[PDB]
Amino acid sequence: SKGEELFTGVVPILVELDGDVNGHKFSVSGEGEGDATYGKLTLKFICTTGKLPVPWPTLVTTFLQCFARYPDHMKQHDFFKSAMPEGYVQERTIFFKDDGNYKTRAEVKFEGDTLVNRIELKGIDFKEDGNILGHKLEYNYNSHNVYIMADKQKNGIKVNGKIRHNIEDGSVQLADHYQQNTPIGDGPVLLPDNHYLSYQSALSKDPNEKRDHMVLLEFVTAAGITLGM
Repeated sequence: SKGEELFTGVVPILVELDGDVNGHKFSVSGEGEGDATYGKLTLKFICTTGKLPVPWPTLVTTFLQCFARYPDHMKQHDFFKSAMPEGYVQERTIFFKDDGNYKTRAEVKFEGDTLVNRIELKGIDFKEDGNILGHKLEYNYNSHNVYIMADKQKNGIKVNGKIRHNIEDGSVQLADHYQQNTPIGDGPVLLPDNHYLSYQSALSKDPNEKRDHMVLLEFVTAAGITLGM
């Protein structure tokens, strides 16, 4: 398909985000590449406006599900590639249990041979010494599944995952991500049966890097539709 041959290989990625959380402003610029063939994703992010006012792991989901490896029997349930290269708009809220929420709009689309994710994010009503503004999260990440269902009421999909953020006292901060993907092009797109993406994420630091930054690797495989009985 038009959108499908775009992901036979490695694909350069660019990410740009401008943020407000409780009236502290910041920007993040991201570089890396994706390989939908493996289900791999590799990025380096940098806070260009100084120190990040929130823990890095709280932005991982905000920051490319087109790079998910869909199995053979499920290729016709891949909304994400089907909508390339004109792309999709992602509207989403992340609710942190017993704390504030992130509201963010983003546009994913090809800008040349590069996939570009332009993000806008606002946050309000965060506890000034909660797990987030307190910077109390471990710098790591856990397996999570992301549930996908058709929203043909609007030619799009709805997507929800519950994220587990480990805190330094052995407590867990929960984050509920609800998102809506709606195509930009008017071309026909794939509306999938119910399924999920199996996420694994690993965060690290570049030793040769002076700026507040995060190295993020993700592994994303579509699952949830069996063959036969």
